[PDB]
Amino acid sequence: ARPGGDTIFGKIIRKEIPAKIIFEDDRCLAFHDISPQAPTHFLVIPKKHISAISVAEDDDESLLGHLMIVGKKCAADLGLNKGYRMVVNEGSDGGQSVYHVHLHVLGGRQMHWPPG
Amino acid sequence: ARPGGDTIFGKIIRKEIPAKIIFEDDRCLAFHDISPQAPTHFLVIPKKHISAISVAEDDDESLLGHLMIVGKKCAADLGLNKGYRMVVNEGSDGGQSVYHVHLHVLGGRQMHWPPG
Ligand SMILES: C[As](C)(=O)[O-]
Repeated sequence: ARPGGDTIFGKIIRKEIPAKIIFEDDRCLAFHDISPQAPTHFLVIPKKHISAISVAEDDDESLLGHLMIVGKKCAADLGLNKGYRMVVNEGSDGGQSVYHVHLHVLGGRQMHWPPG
Repeated sequence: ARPGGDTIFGKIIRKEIPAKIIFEDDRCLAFHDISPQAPTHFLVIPKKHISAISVAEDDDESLLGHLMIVGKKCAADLGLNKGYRMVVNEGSDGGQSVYHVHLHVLGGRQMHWPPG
């Protein structure tokens, strides 16, 4: 139980591997996605290991909302004036991919509907 | 100003328009979207009128987390045990359809990448 958990996200948090870090505070970390689906695609993750949104606790409320505030602030810092889409994925149907909560922020192009 | 605001979502919050309500507390409402893009497709909106995520105050961090906590409990009470996708749309490039903050929860099918 190392601080930041046992996923590849734990390695980014403990600075064991480099990443394109846009923002860091004592609660979270935001960085550019390796496989960008939009001219701007970044991730906001908590430093606390929550394996899935499905198992977040009621008192993680503040932390989850902070991810969104940091997502919206980083979107403004990067010049996303025409808008953006935020995404949280759970499980197989969601395409969660990694067992650590993350918020996607995408913009720089028109996003379409449905959202996949 | 009136309780819940001057959008279509205000009318829902004051029970002027019908919605099938999944969940209600003093801070938010969850109900089925009437243009569903998945076998399950519901919204969680704050009872407080924030026009868009891009104009959310740091005073709104707790409420934003609350939307995602109620989002994941509703998904579980509706039986989305294979997963789901949570979306917030900001502005023109994000396809924001209503100027009142809303969380989409979609499930009951495989969601694809990219998410629009
Ligand atoms: C009917 As809608 C709020 O999913 O654009």
